[PDB]
Amino acid sequence: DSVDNVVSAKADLLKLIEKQTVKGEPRFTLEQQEYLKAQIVHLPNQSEQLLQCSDAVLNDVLIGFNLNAERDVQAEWSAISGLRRHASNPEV
Amino acid sequence: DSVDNVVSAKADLLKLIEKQTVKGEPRFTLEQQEYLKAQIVHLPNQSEQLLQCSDAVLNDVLIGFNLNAERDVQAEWSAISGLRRHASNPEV
DNA sequence: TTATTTTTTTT
DNA sequence: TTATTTTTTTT
Repeated sequence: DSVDNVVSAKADLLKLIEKQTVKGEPRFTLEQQEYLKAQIVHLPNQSEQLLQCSDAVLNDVLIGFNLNAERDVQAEWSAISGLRRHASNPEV
Repeated sequence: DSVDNVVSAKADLLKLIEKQTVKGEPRFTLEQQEYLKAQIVHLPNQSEQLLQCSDAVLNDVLIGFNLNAERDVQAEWSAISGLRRHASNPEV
């Protein structure tokens, strides 16, 4: 039901992949551990999903789909790209 | 056409009401000057009109029309009442 | 051929 | 009679 537990449980799973040991030796090699962690995905609500994406990624997406060109996207994304930097205020 | 000139012209009119002199004496008494300035009004766009209103005034309005009671108003007005304090960022 | 930067307000 | 504080996501 709760986001706080979805994220907590996901982190515990990654931790378990890190530190699970059998006969006293760590169960997975590093390439293996990166493999399993690759398979897990987490799906927040849309707004938080956006705010997770770094500016480089989203700019890359805008370029790749040439959506960098049209005005409404650029104005909107500029405003959002800004507020991040002062999201420390809960009101922001 | 331009807001910068509407506000500039209004301020010049108030200044003229202040300092217009006839035969070397100031044309209007203080109660007169407050009278004329009472008659002038200025009508910005809606958003700036809101941001001019002090929190006390808008809270008084919300109370007088009991709109203080309903949730959407309070959430929205709280958010706006906040951002003002950090409107120094143009992005905000 | 001609050859840019622009304002305002509301939904 | 019974007697509150609550989460999440999208439009």
